[PDB]
Amino acid sequence: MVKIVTVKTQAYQDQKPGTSGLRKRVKVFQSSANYAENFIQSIISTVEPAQRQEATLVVGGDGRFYMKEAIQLIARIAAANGIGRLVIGQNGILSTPAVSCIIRKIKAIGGIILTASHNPGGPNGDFGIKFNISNGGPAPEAITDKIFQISKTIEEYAVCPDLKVDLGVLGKQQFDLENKFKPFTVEIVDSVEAYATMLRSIFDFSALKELLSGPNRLKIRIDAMHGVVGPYVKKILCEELGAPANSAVNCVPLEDFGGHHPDPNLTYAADLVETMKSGEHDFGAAFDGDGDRNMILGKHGFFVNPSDSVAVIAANIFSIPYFQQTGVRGFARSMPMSGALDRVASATKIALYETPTGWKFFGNLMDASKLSLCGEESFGTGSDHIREKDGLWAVLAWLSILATRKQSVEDILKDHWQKYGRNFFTRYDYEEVEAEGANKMMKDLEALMFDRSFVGKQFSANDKVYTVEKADNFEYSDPVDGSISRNQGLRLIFTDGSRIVFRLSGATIRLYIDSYEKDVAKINQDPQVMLAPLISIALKVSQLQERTGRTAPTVIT
Ligand SMILES: [Co+2]
Repeated sequence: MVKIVTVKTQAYQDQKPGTSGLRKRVKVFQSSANYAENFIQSIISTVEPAQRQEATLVVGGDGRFYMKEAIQLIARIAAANGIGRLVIGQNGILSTPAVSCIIRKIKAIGGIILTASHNPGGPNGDFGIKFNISNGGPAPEAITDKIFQISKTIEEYAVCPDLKVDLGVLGKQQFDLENKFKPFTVEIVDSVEAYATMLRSIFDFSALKELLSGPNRLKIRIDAMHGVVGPYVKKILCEELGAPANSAVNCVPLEDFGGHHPDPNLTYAADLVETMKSGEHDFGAAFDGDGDRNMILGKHGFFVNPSDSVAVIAANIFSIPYFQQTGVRGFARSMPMSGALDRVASATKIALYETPTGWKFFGNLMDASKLSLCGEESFGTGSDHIREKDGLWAVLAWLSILATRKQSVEDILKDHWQKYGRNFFTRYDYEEVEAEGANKMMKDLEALMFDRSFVGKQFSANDKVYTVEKADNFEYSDPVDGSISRNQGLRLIFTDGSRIVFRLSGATIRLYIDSYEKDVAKINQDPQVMLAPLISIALKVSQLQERTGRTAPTVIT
Protein backbone atom coordinates (compact mmCIF):
# COMPACT_ATOMS: atom_id res chain seq x y z
CA MET A 1 0.00 0.00 0.00
CA VAL A 2 2.47 2.67 -1.24
CA LYS A 3 1.68 6.10 -2.69
CA ILE A 4 2.88 8.09 -5.71
CA VAL A 5 4.07 11.68 -5.14
CA THR A 6 5.52 14.00 -7.78
CA VAL A 7 8.33 16.20 -6.45
CA LYS A 8 9.29 19.50 -8.06
CA THR A 9 13.08 19.86 -8.30
CA GLN A 10 15.79 22.01 -9.89
CA ALA A 11 17.49 20.76 -13.05
CA TYR A 12 21.24 20.32 -12.79
CA GLN A 13 23.50 21.18 -15.71
CA ASP A 14 26.36 18.62 -15.68
CA GLN A 15 24.32 15.37 -15.89
CA LYS A 16 25.82 14.04 -19.11
CA PRO A 17 26.12 10.23 -19.10
CA GLY A 18 28.91 9.76 -21.65
CA THR A 19 29.87 6.29 -22.83
CA SER A 20 30.52 5.12 -19.24
CA GLY A 21 27.69 6.70 -17.23
CA LEU A 22 27.47 9.76 -15.01
CA ARG A 23 30.54 9.79 -12.78
CA LYS A 24 30.78 12.35 -9.98
CA ARG A 25 32.20 12.45 -6.49
CA VAL A 26 30.09 10.73 -3.87
CA LYS A 27 29.72 13.93 -1.85
CA VAL A 28 28.21 15.53 -4.96
CA PHE A 29 25.46 12.89 -5.16
CA GLN A 30 24.94 13.46 -1.41
CA SER A 31 25.40 17.18 -0.73
CA SER A 32 23.44 18.04 -3.90
CA ALA A 33 19.76 17.70 -3.06
CA ASN A 34 18.06 15.49 -5.67
CA TYR A 35 21.08 14.93 -7.89
CA ALA A 36 20.35 11.19 -8.22
CA GLU A 37 16.52 11.50 -8.31
CA ASN A 38 16.75 13.87 -11.30
CA PHE A 39 19.07 11.68 -13.37
CA ILE A 40 17.23 8.42 -12.66
CA GLN A 41 13.97 10.10 -13.67
CA SER A 42 15.65 11.33 -16.88
CA ILE A 43 16.74 7.77 -17.66
CA ILE A 44 13.27 6.37 -17.01
CA SER A 45 11.67 9.21 -18.96
CA THR A 46 13.46 8.01 -22.09
CA VAL A 47 11.45 4.76 -21.86
CA GLU A 48 8.09 4.90 -23.63
CA PRO A 49 5.18 5.10 -21.13
CA ALA A 50 3.25 2.60 -23.29
CA GLN A 51 5.92 -0.02 -22.48
CA ARG A 52 6.79 0.53 -18.80
CA GLN A 53 4.32 -1.90 -17.22
CA GLU A 54 5.59 -4.81 -19.35
CA ALA A 55 9.22 -3.69 -19.05
CA THR A 56 11.92 -4.98 -16.71
CA LEU A 57 15.07 -3.09 -15.75
CA VAL A 58 18.13 -4.88 -14.38
CA VAL A 59 19.72 -3.02 -11.45
CA GLY A 60 22.94 -3.60 -9.52
CA GLY A 61 26.45 -2.36 -9.00
CA ASP A 62 29.96 -2.86 -7.70
CA GLY A 63 29.27 -2.48 -3.99
CA ARG A 64 30.85 0.97 -3.69
CA PHE A 65 29.65 3.44 -1.09
CA TYR A 66 26.22 5.03 -1.88
CA MET A 67 25.17 2.09 -4.14
CA LYS A 68 22.27 0.68 -2.11
CA GLU A 69 21.00 4.18 -1.27
CA ALA A 70 20.91 4.80 -5.03
CA ILE A 71 19.34 1.42 -5.76
CA GLN A 72 16.51 2.22 -3.33
CA LEU A 73 16.06 5.54 -5.15
CA ILE A 74 15.92 3.68 -8.47
CA ALA A 75 13.09 1.44 -7.31
CA ARG A 76 11.10 4.31 -5.79
CA ILE A 77 11.22 6.09 -9.15
CA ALA A 78 10.91 3.00 -11.35
CA ALA A 79 7.78 2.03 -9.42
CA ALA A 80 6.26 5.51 -9.42
CA ASN A 81 6.83 5.76 -13.18
CA GLY A 82 5.02 2.54 -14.10
CA ILE A 83 8.04 0.37 -14.84
CA GLY A 84 6.62 -3.08 -14.20
CA ARG A 85 9.56 -4.80 -12.55
CA LEU A 86 13.16 -4.49 -11.38
CA VAL A 87 15.55 -7.45 -11.31
CA ILE A 88 18.13 -6.67 -8.60
CA GLY A 89 21.13 -8.67 -7.46
CA GLN A 90 21.28 -9.73 -3.84
CA ASN A 91 22.54 -6.85 -1.68
CA GLY A 92 22.38 -4.78 -4.87
CA ILE A 93 25.49 -6.51 -6.25
CA LEU A 94 25.82 -7.27 -9.95
CA SER A 95 29.04 -7.07 -11.91
CA THR A 96 28.90 -5.13 -15.17
CA PRO A 97 29.16 -8.37 -17.23
CA ALA A 98 26.49 -9.95 -15.03
CA VAL A 99 24.12 -7.07 -15.86
CA SER A 100 24.70 -7.62 -19.58
CA CYS A 101 24.09 -11.37 -19.09
CA ILE A 102 20.76 -10.95 -17.28
CA ILE A 103 19.41 -8.18 -19.58
CA ARG A 104 19.98 -10.48 -22.56
CA LYS A 105 18.82 -13.65 -20.75
CA ILE A 106 15.42 -12.27 -19.69
CA LYS A 107 14.90 -9.79 -22.57
CA ALA A 108 14.77 -6.82 -20.23
CA ILE A 109 14.53 -3.38 -21.81
CA GLY A 110 17.84 -2.55 -20.18
CA GLY A 111 19.62 -1.72 -16.98
CA ILE A 112 21.04 0.77 -14.53
CA ILE A 113 24.52 -0.25 -13.35
CA LEU A 114 25.64 1.51 -10.15
CA THR A 115 29.40 1.68 -10.64
CA ALA A 116 32.34 3.97 -11.37
CA SER A 117 34.38 1.01 -12.69
CA HIS A 118 38.01 1.50 -11.64
CA ASN A 119 37.53 4.88 -9.94
CA PRO A 120 38.05 4.94 -6.15
CA GLY A 121 35.02 4.23 -3.99
CA GLY A 122 34.16 5.50 -0.56
CA PRO A 123 32.79 8.49 1.31
CA ASN A 124 35.58 10.56 -0.27
CA GLY A 125 35.42 8.58 -3.49
CA ASP A 126 33.47 8.42 -6.71
CA PHE A 127 30.04 7.23 -7.77
CA GLY A 128 28.79 6.44 -11.25
CA ILE A 129 25.45 5.59 -12.82
CA LYS A 130 25.51 3.61 -16.08
CA PHE A 131 22.53 2.93 -18.37
CA ASN A 132 22.39 -0.14 -20.62
CA ILE A 133 19.79 -1.05 -23.18
CA SER A 134 18.07 -4.12 -24.49
CA ASN A 135 20.98 -5.68 -26.33
CA GLY A 136 22.75 -5.71 -22.96
CA GLY A 137 25.38 -3.13 -23.86
CA PRO A 138 25.99 0.54 -23.15
CA ALA A 139 23.32 3.00 -24.23
CA PRO A 140 24.40 4.79 -27.45
CA GLU A 141 24.81 8.53 -27.98
CA ALA A 142 21.25 8.99 -29.26
CA ILE A 143 19.85 7.77 -25.93
CA THR A 144 22.68 9.45 -24.01
CA ASP A 145 21.72 12.82 -25.54
CA LYS A 146 18.01 12.42 -24.77
CA ILE A 147 18.81 11.66 -21.11
CA PHE A 148 21.07 14.67 -20.55
CA GLN A 149 18.64 16.86 -22.52
CA ILE A 150 15.83 15.74 -20.18
CA SER A 151 18.14 16.16 -17.16
CA LYS A 152 18.95 19.84 -17.92
CA THR A 153 15.25 20.82 -17.97
CA ILE A 154 13.92 18.41 -15.28
CA GLU A 155 11.16 20.16 -13.33
CA GLU A 156 9.74 17.24 -11.37
CA TYR A 157 10.22 13.55 -10.87
CA ALA A 158 7.73 10.96 -9.65
CA VAL A 159 8.66 8.87 -6.62
CA CYS A 160 7.24 6.43 -4.10
CA PRO A 161 8.88 7.89 -0.97
CA ASP A 162 7.52 5.17 1.31
CA LEU A 163 8.75 2.31 -0.91
CA LYS A 164 11.56 0.25 0.63
CA VAL A 165 13.19 -2.74 -1.11
CA ASP A 166 14.84 -5.50 0.97
CA LEU A 167 17.95 -6.19 -1.12
CA GLY A 168 19.27 -8.94 1.17
CA VAL A 169 16.57 -11.61 0.75
CA LEU A 170 16.07 -13.74 -2.35
CA GLY A 171 12.76 -13.83 -4.17
CA LYS A 172 9.96 -11.64 -5.38
CA GLN A 173 8.79 -8.54 -3.52
CA GLN A 174 5.62 -6.81 -4.67
CA PHE A 175 4.23 -3.35 -4.15
CA ASP A 176 0.66 -2.27 -4.59
CA LEU A 177 0.91 1.36 -5.63
CA GLU A 178 -1.82 3.84 -4.73
CA ASN A 179 -4.10 4.16 -7.79
CA LYS A 180 -2.28 1.63 -9.99
CA PHE A 181 -3.95 -1.64 -10.93
CA LYS A 182 -0.77 -3.56 -11.65
CA PRO A 183 1.70 -4.25 -8.83
CA PHE A 184 5.31 -3.17 -9.00
CA THR A 185 7.60 -6.19 -8.78
CA VAL A 186 11.17 -6.59 -7.57
CA GLU A 187 12.90 -9.94 -7.96
CA ILE A 188 16.02 -10.23 -5.85
CA VAL A 189 18.21 -12.82 -7.58
CA ASP A 190 21.52 -14.38 -6.60
CA SER A 191 24.39 -12.16 -7.79
CA VAL A 192 26.43 -14.91 -9.47
CA GLU A 193 23.90 -17.50 -10.65
CA ALA A 194 22.81 -16.43 -14.12
CA TYR A 195 26.38 -15.32 -14.94
CA ALA A 196 27.88 -18.59 -13.66
CA THR A 197 25.30 -20.51 -15.68
CA MET A 198 26.41 -18.66 -18.83
CA LEU A 199 30.09 -19.25 -18.10
CA ARG A 200 29.21 -22.90 -17.36
CA SER A 201 27.86 -23.18 -20.90
CA ILE A 202 30.76 -21.28 -22.55
CA PHE A 203 33.65 -23.16 -20.94
CA ASP A 204 34.34 -26.79 -20.02
CA PHE A 205 33.89 -26.61 -16.25
CA SER A 206 34.80 -30.30 -16.14
CA ALA A 207 38.17 -29.60 -17.76
CA LEU A 208 38.68 -26.55 -15.54
CA LYS A 209 37.75 -28.54 -12.41
CA GLU A 210 40.50 -31.03 -13.28
CA LEU A 211 43.02 -28.25 -13.92
CA LEU A 212 42.40 -26.46 -10.63
CA SER A 213 42.17 -29.39 -8.17
CA GLY A 214 44.14 -32.31 -6.85
CA PRO A 215 47.76 -32.13 -5.71
CA ASN A 216 48.51 -31.92 -9.47
CA ARG A 217 46.68 -28.62 -9.66
CA LEU A 218 47.32 -25.31 -11.35
CA LYS A 219 48.13 -22.97 -8.47
CA ILE A 220 46.28 -19.70 -9.12
CA ARG A 221 45.54 -16.46 -7.28
CA ILE A 222 42.75 -14.10 -8.40
CA ASP A 223 42.64 -10.52 -7.07
CA ALA A 224 39.18 -8.90 -7.25
CA MET A 225 40.65 -5.78 -5.58
CA HIS A 226 37.87 -5.70 -2.98
CA GLY A 227 35.33 -5.07 -5.77
CA VAL A 228 32.29 -6.73 -7.40
CA VAL A 229 33.96 -9.86 -8.84
CA GLY A 230 34.70 -11.19 -5.36
CA PRO A 231 31.75 -13.56 -4.95
CA TYR A 232 31.97 -14.51 -8.62
CA VAL A 233 35.50 -15.79 -7.91
CA LYS A 234 34.53 -17.64 -4.71
CA LYS A 235 31.41 -19.28 -6.09
CA ILE A 236 32.70 -20.12 -9.56
CA LEU A 237 36.46 -20.74 -9.24
CA CYS A 238 36.62 -21.90 -5.62
CA GLU A 239 33.30 -23.62 -4.84
CA GLU A 240 32.28 -24.86 -8.27
CA LEU A 241 35.66 -25.47 -9.88
CA GLY A 242 37.40 -26.59 -6.73
CA ALA A 243 40.27 -24.15 -6.71
CA PRO A 244 41.55 -23.93 -3.13
CA ALA A 245 40.13 -21.15 -1.00
CA ASN A 246 43.35 -19.09 -0.81
CA SER A 247 43.04 -18.63 -4.58
CA ALA A 248 40.41 -15.96 -3.97
CA VAL A 249 42.17 -12.74 -2.98
CA ASN A 250 40.33 -9.60 -1.78
CA CYS A 251 37.10 -11.29 -2.89
CA VAL A 252 34.98 -9.58 -0.21
CA PRO A 253 33.54 -6.41 -1.80
CA LEU A 254 34.13 -3.36 0.38
CA GLU A 255 32.38 0.00 0.01
CA ASP A 256 35.77 1.74 -0.09
CA PHE A 257 37.45 -1.05 -2.13
CA GLY A 258 39.82 -1.46 0.80
CA GLY A 259 40.92 2.15 0.33
CA HIS A 260 42.72 1.54 -2.97
CA HIS A 261 41.87 1.95 -6.65
CA PRO A 262 39.98 -1.08 -7.99
CA ASP A 263 42.16 -0.81 -11.10
CA PRO A 264 44.11 -3.79 -12.45
CA ASN A 265 47.71 -3.11 -13.46
CA LEU A 266 51.22 -3.64 -12.08
CA THR A 267 51.15 -0.69 -9.70
CA TYR A 268 47.59 -0.82 -8.35
CA ALA A 269 47.69 -4.66 -8.14
CA ALA A 270 51.22 -4.76 -6.69
CA ASP A 271 49.93 -6.98 -3.86
CA LEU A 272 48.98 -9.70 -6.36
CA VAL A 273 52.32 -9.09 -8.10
CA GLU A 274 54.22 -9.61 -4.86
CA THR A 275 52.47 -12.97 -4.41
CA MET A 276 53.20 -14.13 -7.97
CA LYS A 277 56.83 -13.03 -7.58
CA SER A 278 57.29 -15.45 -4.67
CA GLY A 279 57.36 -18.16 -7.37
CA GLU A 280 54.73 -20.44 -5.86
CA HIS A 281 51.84 -19.95 -8.31
CA ASP A 282 51.32 -20.56 -12.00
CA PHE A 283 48.73 -17.91 -12.87
CA GLY A 284 47.45 -14.65 -11.42
CA ALA A 285 44.82 -12.13 -12.41
CA ALA A 286 43.20 -8.92 -11.16
CA PHE A 287 39.92 -7.18 -12.04
CA ASP A 288 38.54 -3.65 -11.77
CA GLY A 289 35.71 -2.63 -9.47
CA ASP A 290 32.95 -3.59 -11.90
CA GLY A 291 34.57 -6.69 -13.47
CA ASP A 292 35.04 -5.71 -17.11
CA ARG A 293 38.83 -5.16 -16.94
CA ASN A 294 41.53 -7.75 -16.28
CA MET A 295 45.30 -8.05 -15.90
CA ILE A 296 46.98 -11.44 -16.45
CA LEU A 297 50.18 -12.53 -14.71
CA GLY A 298 52.41 -15.55 -15.18
CA LYS A 299 54.57 -17.48 -12.76
CA HIS A 300 57.14 -15.31 -11.00
CA GLY A 301 54.98 -12.33 -12.05
CA PHE A 302 55.53 -12.49 -15.81
CA PHE A 303 53.36 -9.68 -17.21
CA VAL A 304 51.11 -10.37 -20.21
CA ASN A 305 50.02 -7.04 -21.65
CA PRO A 306 46.36 -6.73 -22.75
CA SER A 307 47.33 -6.57 -26.44
CA ASP A 308 49.36 -9.76 -26.28
CA SER A 309 46.68 -11.40 -24.09
CA VAL A 310 43.87 -11.04 -26.65
CA ALA A 311 46.41 -12.22 -29.22
CA VAL A 312 47.20 -15.39 -27.26
CA ILE A 313 43.50 -16.05 -26.71
CA ALA A 314 42.90 -15.51 -30.43
CA ALA A 315 45.66 -17.96 -31.38
CA ASN A 316 44.32 -20.67 -29.03
CA ILE A 317 40.67 -19.64 -29.30
CA PHE A 318 39.40 -23.15 -30.08
CA SER A 319 40.45 -24.30 -26.63
CA ILE A 320 37.11 -22.73 -25.63
CA PRO A 321 33.95 -24.75 -26.40
CA TYR A 322 31.89 -21.61 -27.16
CA PHE A 323 34.09 -20.76 -30.13
CA GLN A 324 34.17 -24.41 -31.19
CA GLN A 325 30.39 -24.24 -31.42
CA THR A 326 29.92 -20.74 -32.84
CA GLY A 327 33.08 -20.28 -34.92
CA VAL A 328 34.88 -16.95 -34.91
CA ARG A 329 33.04 -14.18 -36.76
CA GLY A 330 36.00 -11.79 -36.60
CA PHE A 331 38.65 -10.10 -34.48
CA ALA A 332 38.72 -6.50 -33.30
CA ARG A 333 40.91 -4.22 -31.23
CA SER A 334 41.01 -0.51 -30.62
CA MET A 335 43.43 1.41 -32.82
CA PRO A 336 45.95 2.29 -30.05
CA MET A 337 46.56 -1.34 -29.07
CA SER A 338 49.50 -3.33 -30.44
CA GLY A 339 49.22 -5.26 -33.67
CA ALA A 340 49.86 -8.65 -32.11
CA LEU A 341 46.19 -9.53 -32.69
CA ASP A 342 46.62 -8.54 -36.35
CA ARG A 343 49.39 -11.07 -36.81
CA VAL A 344 47.24 -13.93 -35.53
CA ALA A 345 44.32 -12.79 -37.70
CA SER A 346 46.52 -12.52 -40.80
CA ALA A 347 47.54 -16.18 -40.49
CA THR A 348 43.97 -17.50 -40.23
CA LYS A 349 42.07 -15.58 -42.93
CA ILE A 350 39.72 -14.21 -40.26
CA ALA A 351 39.00 -10.49 -40.41
CA LEU A 352 40.50 -7.86 -38.12
CA TYR A 353 38.67 -4.59 -37.48
CA GLU A 354 40.72 -1.76 -36.01
CA THR A 355 38.29 0.59 -34.32
CA PRO A 356 38.65 3.80 -32.30
CA THR A 357 38.64 3.49 -28.53
CA GLY A 358 35.18 2.94 -27.09
CA TRP A 359 32.62 0.14 -27.00
CA LYS A 360 30.05 1.17 -29.62
CA PHE A 361 32.28 -0.02 -32.45
CA PHE A 362 32.71 -3.49 -30.97
CA GLY A 363 29.01 -3.78 -30.15
CA ASN A 364 28.04 -2.83 -33.70
CA LEU A 365 30.23 -5.54 -35.23
CA MET A 366 29.06 -8.04 -32.62
CA ASP A 367 25.40 -7.41 -33.39
CA ALA A 368 26.18 -7.83 -37.10
CA SER A 369 27.72 -11.31 -36.47
CA LYS A 370 31.17 -10.18 -37.57
CA LEU A 371 33.01 -10.00 -34.23
CA SER A 372 33.77 -12.91 -31.85
CA LEU A 373 36.79 -11.74 -29.80
CA CYS A 374 38.00 -8.21 -28.97
CA GLY A 375 40.32 -6.17 -26.77
CA GLU A 376 40.72 -2.58 -25.59
CA GLU A 377 44.09 -1.19 -24.61
CA SER A 378 42.98 -0.55 -21.00
CA PHE A 379 42.97 -4.20 -19.88
CA GLY A 380 39.73 -5.02 -21.67
CA THR A 381 38.96 -8.39 -23.23
CA GLY A 382 35.57 -9.56 -24.38
CA SER A 383 33.47 -11.62 -26.73
CA ASP A 384 30.00 -11.56 -28.20
CA HIS A 385 28.79 -13.75 -25.32
CA ILE A 386 27.60 -10.47 -23.85
CA ARG A 387 27.77 -6.77 -24.83
CA GLU A 388 30.24 -5.66 -22.17
CA LYS A 389 33.80 -6.63 -21.64
CA ASP A 390 34.28 -9.36 -19.07
CA GLY A 391 37.37 -9.85 -16.90
CA LEU A 392 36.45 -13.12 -15.18
CA TRP A 393 35.49 -14.55 -18.59
CA ALA A 394 38.98 -13.64 -19.87
CA VAL A 395 40.49 -15.42 -16.87
CA LEU A 396 38.54 -18.58 -17.63
CA ALA A 397 39.66 -18.43 -21.26
CA TRP A 398 43.32 -18.31 -20.18
CA LEU A 399 42.79 -21.20 -17.76
CA SER A 400 41.17 -23.19 -20.58
CA ILE A 401 44.17 -22.47 -22.80
CA LEU A 402 46.53 -23.41 -19.98
CA ALA A 403 44.67 -26.72 -19.51
CA THR A 404 44.88 -27.71 -23.17
CA ARG A 405 48.36 -26.32 -23.90
CA LYS A 406 49.77 -27.64 -20.60
CA GLN A 407 52.54 -25.02 -20.49
CA SER A 408 53.42 -22.17 -18.19
CA VAL A 409 52.08 -18.72 -18.99
CA GLU A 410 55.54 -17.43 -19.91
CA ASP A 411 56.27 -20.48 -22.06
CA ILE A 412 53.02 -19.82 -23.92
CA LEU A 413 54.02 -16.22 -24.69
CA LYS A 414 57.53 -17.24 -25.69
CA ASP A 415 56.07 -19.73 -28.15
CA HIS A 416 53.55 -17.20 -29.39
CA TRP A 417 56.33 -14.69 -30.13
CA GLN A 418 58.44 -17.44 -31.71
CA LYS A 419 55.62 -18.02 -34.20
CA TYR A 420 53.93 -14.65 -34.77
CA GLY A 421 56.83 -12.43 -33.75
CA ARG A 422 56.71 -9.98 -30.88
CA ASN A 423 54.94 -6.64 -30.71
CA PHE A 424 56.83 -4.84 -28.00
CA PHE A 425 54.32 -2.33 -26.68
CA THR A 426 54.20 0.48 -24.16
CA ARG A 427 51.96 3.45 -23.42
CA TYR A 428 53.30 6.74 -22.04
CA ASP A 429 50.77 8.86 -20.16
CA TYR A 430 51.46 12.55 -19.67
CA GLU A 431 48.82 13.72 -17.20
CA GLU A 432 47.60 17.26 -16.44
CA VAL A 433 49.67 18.89 -19.20
CA GLU A 434 48.98 22.49 -20.22
CA ALA A 435 46.14 21.82 -22.65
CA GLU A 436 47.29 24.84 -24.66
CA GLY A 437 50.73 23.43 -25.40
CA ALA A 438 49.58 19.84 -25.89
CA ASN A 439 47.05 20.98 -28.47
CA LYS A 440 49.80 23.00 -30.13
CA MET A 441 51.94 19.84 -30.08
CA MET A 442 49.18 17.78 -31.71
CA LYS A 443 48.39 20.39 -34.36
CA ASP A 444 52.05 20.96 -35.21
CA LEU A 445 52.49 17.19 -35.50
CA GLU A 446 49.39 16.73 -37.65
CA ALA A 447 50.59 19.50 -39.97
CA LEU A 448 54.10 18.02 -40.10
CA MET A 449 52.89 14.60 -41.23
CA PHE A 450 50.38 16.08 -43.71
CA ASP A 451 53.33 17.43 -45.70
CA ARG A 452 53.74 15.93 -49.17
CA SER A 453 57.18 14.36 -48.65
CA PHE A 454 56.70 13.32 -45.02
CA VAL A 455 56.18 9.73 -46.20
CA GLY A 456 59.45 7.92 -46.86
CA LYS A 457 61.56 10.10 -44.57
CA GLN A 458 63.67 7.72 -42.51
CA PHE A 459 64.66 7.97 -38.85
CA SER A 460 67.65 6.40 -37.10
CA ALA A 461 68.55 5.44 -33.58
CA ASN A 462 71.05 2.73 -32.61
CA ASP A 463 71.75 2.27 -36.36
CA LYS A 464 68.18 0.89 -36.36
CA VAL A 465 66.30 2.61 -39.20
CA TYR A 466 62.54 3.29 -39.39
CA THR A 467 60.86 4.44 -42.63
CA VAL A 468 57.41 6.01 -42.43
CA GLU A 469 54.74 4.26 -44.49
CA LYS A 470 51.52 6.09 -43.60
CA ALA A 471 50.75 9.06 -41.37
CA ASP A 472 47.28 10.38 -40.61
CA ASN A 473 44.71 11.37 -38.02
CA PHE A 474 42.83 8.07 -37.71
CA GLU A 475 39.22 8.01 -38.87
CA TYR A 476 36.78 5.10 -38.90
CA SER A 477 33.59 4.74 -40.93
CA ASP A 478 31.41 2.40 -38.91
CA PRO A 479 30.06 -0.36 -41.20
CA VAL A 480 26.82 -0.70 -39.20
CA ASP A 481 25.43 2.68 -38.11
CA GLY A 482 27.16 4.76 -40.79
CA SER A 483 28.78 6.92 -38.08
CA ILE A 484 32.05 8.64 -38.91
CA SER A 485 34.54 9.24 -36.13
CA ARG A 486 37.36 11.66 -36.89
CA ASN A 487 40.39 12.85 -34.93
CA GLN A 488 40.79 9.49 -33.23
CA GLY A 489 44.57 9.88 -32.95
CA LEU A 490 47.74 10.67 -34.86
CA ARG A 491 49.39 7.61 -36.36
CA LEU A 492 52.99 7.24 -37.50
CA ILE A 493 53.00 3.88 -39.29
CA PHE A 494 56.39 2.51 -40.32
CA THR A 495 57.26 0.15 -43.13
CA ASP A 496 58.44 -2.50 -40.63
CA GLY A 497 55.06 -2.80 -38.90
CA SER A 498 56.01 -0.49 -36.06
CA ARG A 499 53.77 2.42 -35.08
CA ILE A 500 53.73 5.58 -33.01
CA VAL A 501 50.30 6.88 -31.97
CA PHE A 502 49.43 10.07 -30.06
CA ARG A 503 46.03 10.82 -28.53
CA LEU A 504 44.50 13.35 -26.18
CA SER A 505 41.90 12.65 -23.52
CA GLY A 506 43.98 19.80 -17.87
CA ALA A 507 44.80 17.53 -20.82
CA THR A 508 46.54 14.17 -20.88
CA ILE A 509 48.78 12.99 -23.72
CA ARG A 510 48.81 9.28 -24.47
CA LEU A 511 51.77 7.96 -26.43
CA TYR A 512 51.56 4.39 -27.75
CA ILE A 513 54.67 2.71 -29.16
CA ASP A 514 54.35 -0.59 -31.04
CA SER A 515 57.69 -2.06 -32.20
CA TYR A 516 57.66 -5.40 -34.00
CA GLU A 517 60.54 -7.91 -33.98
CA LYS A 518 60.66 -11.26 -35.77
CA ASP A 519 64.23 -12.09 -34.70
CA VAL A 520 64.34 -14.61 -31.83
CA ALA A 521 67.47 -12.89 -30.52
CA LYS A 522 65.41 -9.69 -30.08
CA ILE A 523 62.26 -11.53 -28.96
CA ASN A 524 63.05 -11.90 -25.27
CA GLN A 525 64.42 -8.50 -24.30
CA ASP A 526 63.20 -5.78 -21.98
CA PRO A 527 60.45 -3.89 -23.82
CA GLN A 528 61.72 -0.52 -22.60
CA VAL A 529 65.13 -1.34 -24.07
CA MET A 530 63.68 -2.52 -27.40
CA LEU A 531 61.23 0.40 -27.56
CA ALA A 532 63.83 3.11 -26.83
CA PRO A 533 64.71 3.92 -30.49
CA LEU A 534 61.07 4.59 -31.39
CA ILE A 535 60.44 6.42 -28.10
CA SER A 536 63.26 8.83 -28.93
CA ILE A 537 61.88 9.21 -32.46
CA ALA A 538 58.40 9.94 -31.06
CA LEU A 539 59.64 12.58 -28.61
CA LYS A 540 61.74 14.30 -31.31
CA VAL A 541 59.11 14.56 -34.06
CA SER A 542 56.40 15.63 -31.60
CA GLN A 543 58.80 17.85 -29.64
CA LEU A 544 56.68 16.88 -26.64
CA GLN A 545 59.16 18.03 -24.00
CA GLU A 546 59.33 21.42 -25.69
CA ARG A 547 55.55 21.75 -26.00
CA THR A 548 54.78 20.60 -22.43
CA GLY A 549 57.85 20.89 -20.22
CA ARG A 550 57.66 17.14 -19.46
CA THR A 551 60.99 15.28 -19.37
CA ALA A 552 59.15 12.06 -18.48
CA PRO A 553 55.69 10.43 -18.64
CA THR A 554 53.64 10.36 -15.48
CA VAL A 555 52.88 6.65 -15.88
CA ILE A 556 54.28 3.84 -18.01
CA THR A 557 52.39 0.74 -19.08
CO1 LIG B 1 35.30 -1.41 -15.50
